[PDB]
Amino acid sequence: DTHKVFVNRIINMRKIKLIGLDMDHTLIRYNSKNFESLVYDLVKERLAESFHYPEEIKKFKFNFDDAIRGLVIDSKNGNILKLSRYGAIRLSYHGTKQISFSDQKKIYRSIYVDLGDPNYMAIDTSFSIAFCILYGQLVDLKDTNPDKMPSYQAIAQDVQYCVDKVHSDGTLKNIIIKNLKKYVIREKEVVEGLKHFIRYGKKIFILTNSEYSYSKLLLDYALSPFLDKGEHWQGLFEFVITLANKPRFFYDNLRFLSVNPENGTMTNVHGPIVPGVYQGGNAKKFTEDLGVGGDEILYIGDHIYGDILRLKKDCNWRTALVVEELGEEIASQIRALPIEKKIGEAMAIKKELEQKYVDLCTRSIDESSQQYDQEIHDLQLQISTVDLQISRLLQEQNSFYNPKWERVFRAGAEESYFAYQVDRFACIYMEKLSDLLEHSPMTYFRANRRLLAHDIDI
Amino acid sequence: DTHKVFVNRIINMRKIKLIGLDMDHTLIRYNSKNFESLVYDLVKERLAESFHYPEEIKKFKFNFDDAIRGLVIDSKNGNILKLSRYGAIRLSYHGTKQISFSDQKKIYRSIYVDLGDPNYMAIDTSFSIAFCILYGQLVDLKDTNPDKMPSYQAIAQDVQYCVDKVHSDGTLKNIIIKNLKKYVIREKEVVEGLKHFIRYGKKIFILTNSEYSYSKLLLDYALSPFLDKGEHWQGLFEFVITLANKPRFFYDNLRFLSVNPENGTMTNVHGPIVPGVYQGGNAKKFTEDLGVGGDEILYIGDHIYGDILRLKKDCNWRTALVVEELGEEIASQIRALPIEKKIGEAMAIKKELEQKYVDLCTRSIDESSQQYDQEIHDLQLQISTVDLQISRLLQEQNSFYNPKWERVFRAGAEESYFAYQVDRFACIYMEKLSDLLEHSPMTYFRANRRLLAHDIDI
Amino acid sequence: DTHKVFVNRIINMRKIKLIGLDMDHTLIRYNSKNFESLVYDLVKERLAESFHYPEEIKKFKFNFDDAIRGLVIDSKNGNILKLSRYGAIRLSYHGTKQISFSDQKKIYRSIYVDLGDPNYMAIDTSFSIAFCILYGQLVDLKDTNPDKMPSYQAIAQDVQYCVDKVHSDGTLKNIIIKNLKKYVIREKEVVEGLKHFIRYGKKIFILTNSEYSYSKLLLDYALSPFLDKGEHWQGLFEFVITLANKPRFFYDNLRFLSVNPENGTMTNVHGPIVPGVYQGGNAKKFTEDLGVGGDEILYIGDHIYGDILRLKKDCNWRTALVVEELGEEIASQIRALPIEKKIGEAMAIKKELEQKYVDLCTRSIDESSQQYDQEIHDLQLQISTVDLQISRLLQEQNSFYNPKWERVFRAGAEESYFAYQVDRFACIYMEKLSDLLEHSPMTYFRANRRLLAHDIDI
Amino acid sequence: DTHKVFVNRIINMRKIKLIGLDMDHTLIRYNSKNFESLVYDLVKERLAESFHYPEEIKKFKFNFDDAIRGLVIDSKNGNILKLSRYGAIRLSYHGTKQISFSDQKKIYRSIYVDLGDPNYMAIDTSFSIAFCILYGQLVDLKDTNPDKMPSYQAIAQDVQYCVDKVHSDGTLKNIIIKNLKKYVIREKEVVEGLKHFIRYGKKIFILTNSEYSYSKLLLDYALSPFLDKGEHWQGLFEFVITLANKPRFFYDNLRFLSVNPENGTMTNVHGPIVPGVYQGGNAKKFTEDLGVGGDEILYIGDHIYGDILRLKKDCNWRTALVVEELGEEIASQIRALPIEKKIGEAMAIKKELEQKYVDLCTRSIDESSQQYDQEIHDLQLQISTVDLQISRLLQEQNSFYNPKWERVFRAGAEESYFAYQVDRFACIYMEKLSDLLEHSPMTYFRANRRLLAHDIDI
Repeated sequence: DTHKVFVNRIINMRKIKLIGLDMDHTLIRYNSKNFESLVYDLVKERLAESFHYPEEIKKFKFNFDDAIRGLVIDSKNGNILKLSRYGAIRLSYHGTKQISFSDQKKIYRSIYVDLGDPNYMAIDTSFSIAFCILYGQLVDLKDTNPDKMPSYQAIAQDVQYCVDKVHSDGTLKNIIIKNLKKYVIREKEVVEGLKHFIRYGKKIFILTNSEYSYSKLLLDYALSPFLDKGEHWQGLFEFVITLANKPRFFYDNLRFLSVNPENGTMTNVHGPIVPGVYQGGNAKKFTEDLGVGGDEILYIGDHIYGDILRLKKDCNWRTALVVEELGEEIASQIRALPIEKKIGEAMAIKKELEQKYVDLCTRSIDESSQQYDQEIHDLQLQISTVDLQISRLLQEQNSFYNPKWERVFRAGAEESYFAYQVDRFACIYMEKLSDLLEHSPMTYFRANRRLLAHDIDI
Repeated sequence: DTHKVFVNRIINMRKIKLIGLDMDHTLIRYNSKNFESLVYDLVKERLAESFHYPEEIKKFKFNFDDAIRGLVIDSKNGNILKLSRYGAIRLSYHGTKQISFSDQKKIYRSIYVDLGDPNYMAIDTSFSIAFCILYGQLVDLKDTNPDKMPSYQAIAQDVQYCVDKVHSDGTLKNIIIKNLKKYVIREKEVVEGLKHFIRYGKKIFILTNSEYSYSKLLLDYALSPFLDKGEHWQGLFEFVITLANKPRFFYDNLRFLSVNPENGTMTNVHGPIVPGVYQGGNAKKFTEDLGVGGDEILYIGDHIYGDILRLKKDCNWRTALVVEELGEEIASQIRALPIEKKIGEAMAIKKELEQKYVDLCTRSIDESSQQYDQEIHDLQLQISTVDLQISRLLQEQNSFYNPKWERVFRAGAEESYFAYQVDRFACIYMEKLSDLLEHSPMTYFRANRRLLAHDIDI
Repeated sequence: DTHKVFVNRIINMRKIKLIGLDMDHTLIRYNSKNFESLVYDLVKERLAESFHYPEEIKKFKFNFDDAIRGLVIDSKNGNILKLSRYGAIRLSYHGTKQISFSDQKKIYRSIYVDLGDPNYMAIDTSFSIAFCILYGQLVDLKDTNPDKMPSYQAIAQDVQYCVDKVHSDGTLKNIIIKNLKKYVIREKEVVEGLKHFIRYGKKIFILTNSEYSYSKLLLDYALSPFLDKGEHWQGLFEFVITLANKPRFFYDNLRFLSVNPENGTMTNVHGPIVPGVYQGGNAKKFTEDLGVGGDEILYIGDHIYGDILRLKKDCNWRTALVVEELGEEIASQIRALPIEKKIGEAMAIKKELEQKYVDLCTRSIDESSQQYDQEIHDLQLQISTVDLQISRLLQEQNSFYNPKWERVFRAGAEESYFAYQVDRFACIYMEKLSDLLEHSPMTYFRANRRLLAHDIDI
Repeated sequence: DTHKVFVNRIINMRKIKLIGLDMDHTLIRYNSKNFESLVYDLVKERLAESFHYPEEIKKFKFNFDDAIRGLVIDSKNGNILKLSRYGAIRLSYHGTKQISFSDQKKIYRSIYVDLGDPNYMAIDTSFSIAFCILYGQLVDLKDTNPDKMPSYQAIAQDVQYCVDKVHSDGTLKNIIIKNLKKYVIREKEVVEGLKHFIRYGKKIFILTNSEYSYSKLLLDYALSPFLDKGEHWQGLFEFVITLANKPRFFYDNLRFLSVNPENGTMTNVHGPIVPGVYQGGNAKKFTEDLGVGGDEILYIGDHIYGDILRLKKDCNWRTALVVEELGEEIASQIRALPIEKKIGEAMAIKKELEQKYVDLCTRSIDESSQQYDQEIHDLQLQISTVDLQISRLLQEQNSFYNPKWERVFRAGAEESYFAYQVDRFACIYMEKLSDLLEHSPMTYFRANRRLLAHDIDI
């Protein structure tokens, strides 16, 4: 609404003794439109280079609006669909052309789907958008000459491989590191917030999925500029884990490696870790060595990037999420505020106009028998009129959001699959890290009561 | 709240052409306290009869309040626990003695659990309460002399077998059929409601898990009394499926059997079914033969009794649920209405009293440095006072609910696991079938908008 | 070899008190070539009738040799492949055109596959052959105009549905019942064998997946003719279960129904079953009521028709299998007996010719250094000659078996996936039921010792 | 038998361009009796130290014969059992006291088990024996005072944790490194064999799960002594991977780290790996960088140590296994050679003595009717006599093997679960690595034909 930190589960900032931050996308903000466009290009490129896809793909035009965050795709049928909170298909596309409610139903023999079925891709990653947009064009081309390109599920895997390789390959980090200004966006409020929480005995640490050599470059560029004379960015973090292999870092058991800030060389760890630079590791050992409880640790990330059930049951420490798209969602809803009120009132006028439609319709066969024959036919059109207006209003309201997929947190009336992932995974969430740091490091974040249908409100 | 039908998903009663009713517990109401007590006795009996459990169990006193609906038990550790909407253990018991947050955490190595792990029993059945209460006493005895009784998971299976046998055995149906007055509770409103929906071209049908011979006895006793001269209860239902094997009836493919209302004898079906009595069957064939769409069929039951995912994805027709316990929940909340307001106001007084605690606490080290040393120590006690009151108030509020497990739909602040099952499984739910029939058979049930944390309310 | 009953696990016929027989294909033999051709036609027909597949399929010519028993198909890629004992792909086909070792490897990223992956169909049914042959042609047509036909996995499901419907539909049973002479093959030895085992206190019972009305027709035609005056076929069986729903009949819990031999009408069972006609049921209750142990019951079937693990762990009574194709396998091996000896000797001649190739090859660099340069080049061709002969011989040996898939029990040198299913599922197996009855009903079937590689033979 | 290398699947040593060796237990032999005893002690110790188990365990006497390789234990019931090739329980123990066939059957409701059920531990590790022996004593103590020790499955996990910690802790490696003579056993034949294969263009590499610092110590001690002047052990290996994290090393994607042989420090890899010391890694990248095919790589290990299906389907390169216990198995069978012949002949004498028992038994009711009443009663005792002898002989034969669990590769008549794991996982296997190196590095290992029951032998 009009706040900065949205709460899902209670969390006392006074009890938190350490805060973990995902360097990329959480601690260091990026230009979503550019970063995505870059990955899309690199991947679109590598495909026709190491997989020899048809050259036509080289001429694929990227459109950022072609996809929205939180979409799910099934590599089997080469489809992309917006799922509801319970897996119900709100709207689907095969490639780029929408699928009729009819064809969808006949295809999935149900309005629901089974995310347990690995044939679907429901993981929240920082490259979903690009992936979705590309995969869409990549299936259209496939439908044309299906003999030249692999199968729908094959393409999906290939794209995933490229997206993956380009990330560990070095291709991506290089293009950006040599353009820190087109891709990364800075803000002093972040360095100020960190300093604020530090002044409260709170120890900050970061865990990235990038090499130290590269991390030292981004951090320096994105932080140093805002420090005072004599200060160093490395004095902001008590710990910094590089090539953390984030997903598994939380629930796995991969070993740590002490990193020499100077050379960059490393040596195996033979005891409890201590303030400094490390590589790899796992949350279990980290929490242990620091002599604290998981509930005394809060980690903030940009994308779930994994299975919520295992992440929450196997890790044990508090988790928050920063959702960038939240900026546009809130903005669009505020913009549609007036249109919302209009459908609302138009609705009430249709509700009582219908409430009376039955009152005199039941009476027509509950006490009498044929008397209002023309009476009902009067409200029957008087309702088809107001309902026609509501149709148009709902249409205007759509113009305020992504025309192809509507809003991110909504799957029609109910919340979207992504809205559910956030609710389950993050106890707290906001548009950008800065919002959280803006508050008092000793704030007690409470949640608003849900209130069930059978509950009485006061 | 102050309504009869609670809505979870939109459903237009004008589009529904057929309504299915679960005979036992939905169409025919029972005395939960008695019916449960009976099953508990029969099962407690059969155990020491076919399994030779220690005679001590014969002296087990049944207490209806020892369990609440929607609990989950893990046969492995012989524990019973109240799970939240996302599997977090709100409170657990090993046998009958509560488990400390500490011991729970060390036992489950997490505050969450994996319902996918078959070692847990999370199915909503009409015998859960009794089962829970018995299983509890059955583990206490086990802990005493663990050499005489099977393992925790063994006991669980045994109990399930007895509960099952006693149901198909005939033991249960007989005790009740010979006491239709101690166990079953009647109400003319039901027969009136049925007649009402029938007068609107709506075809009602029922599917029970009992033999016809027995069904004809309950129906006659529970319905006939309220009909007019010349009327027969069999004229209320277009179809009646006996020994439907409910769970699988919806998603399986078991074949139908035409039943002769007179003899009770049967013959295989060799074509589309037609109005009358049948046995077994499956929803797929039933929907087909009637030439209608699944969405044009509404089935109302008393307990989910199965896996929600498969039931909803594999069946396809609308489903509502009647939750009896809802009567006491609403009643208790209304009773605690005044106490609720008190913690509420006591909270606001603690909120701003804390809001100012930081305002002058941060200032103590944000602009100054040691000046309000005694100032803060004044509000620190003034807050420990109001918080102490809130503690007592929350205590009084508990007295209004089941002392051992709190409310059914709540797992602390958030909804309970059962509240989630209802939300996902039923588009509509109410305390008793009668509530639904009280409305207009051409009612359009709409749901209230959820509203997310980041949503702005008008 | 030269025996009738092949043993996999020890079984004492003196301990067996009851023998169960699968009516179709086990007790009553059929003309595999015709029965398959019929199903193929019916299914090929229904598709273009209820699914509207392209009319071209109506002109599909059936070839019985296009498939062999025990093949596996993956509905995903529309492929059919012959798996080894451990899931290694011995040879694969996409539609009808073989796949190169190279393309196979790149497609499955391994020479093995995961039968746990439901995308594969590895169930041994009595319609696999036809299904395979049709599915092959059904994918070829698909590749031509992929826009008109469903997806590879869709087609597979459709075919399965038709194969299924045509079986419960009545279409199949009717064509045959009106041609018992073109489809069914009789033999008095069966009626004599039954009478023989009966004379030894052994109770025979049958469980079919067909209606009684139809069973009474086949049994009468296939048995009565061989009885003596005053005898009746119904006097051969102590029990006869109809519409047994075989697969689940063994491990499920479906209830029994007493069947009136005259009318055909039925009534629910309210106690232990007794000699006579029943419908449905489950092995658990059957074994119980008869007061015997599972190990005292032997069931003989024609196809595994299910999951071996569950069938063997959840059922508990002895199981044998009758494999019709065994007739041609043995026949072909005997026919290739002489060719086998030739590759064998040609092998020994290549073995020692190679044994000496290294002896003088290692010596060329183990004690000396370049001396037999031309010496080795002499045996190098003398080996490429004998190896060329062996190549041709192996070629001649193939002509003795199915040219497209080789033998049923072999996947190259090692046994085939099907050979493994038989080994695990049946303790005893033979070409036809008659073979078993030919032996003494009090025979003790022993198995030959396996003998491991590191074992010393005497 | 009388050979050194036992073959399961064909493998041409001429095609193999690289051979991987597991350093511990494969390349460097150990004193199984001592190494196990050590682990048992360390683990028995750590338990009462970090888990505070009852001090009584400190007095537990280790017995090496209490367990045999290839056993399976189910943490749930705290049982240890010897499974057959298909999961059938040949013999089980709850703690230390055997379980009757009767109690076993009632406990597992079947003679089979489901290894897919994670409640079982079926992984072949180098610490199974010790683990089994300890776990047994650890459940006996539990049964005494079940209130002091965790649950059966808890204990199992604890033991696994200690076994694991003690391995990564350093506790184990230290005790041994300071006693390389009590634990490790050397043999020059190994260094000679390596040199032999190297002289044939074959590149050897090793991958251990230990740190380099420690590896350099064992290798030097176990190899250097056998080299010629000027030679170094590091000249025997083209590659050496340390802390390979073996299990996942084959199918995972963990990254490599170049290791500085001198300092021991490391640096991330930014290109194809090259001859030298590395840490971590994965088979996929390794095979790629070397520009060879998986089938051109052979890895020899001491224990499967993982899931065979994933290891074989996800890795792709050839695998052999060295089974130490094979030394005693072969030895014992040779020792029982004469006793074997005796039961064999005693069997034949019982076979024909039974063959004639039926011949004159059937005749007693196949042509006559009561005539040999006393005749049969003569052979009935003459058979109970020879069968009594066979009973004693089988008894003498057992004395030649582990009295508690019989042989490792046998589960009664058929092969054991472990025999199956070897057959499926290793294409080749032998008692010790040395055996393989004794052969010509350009040997073509062929397998003996299996031969099915219905096969005719020449």
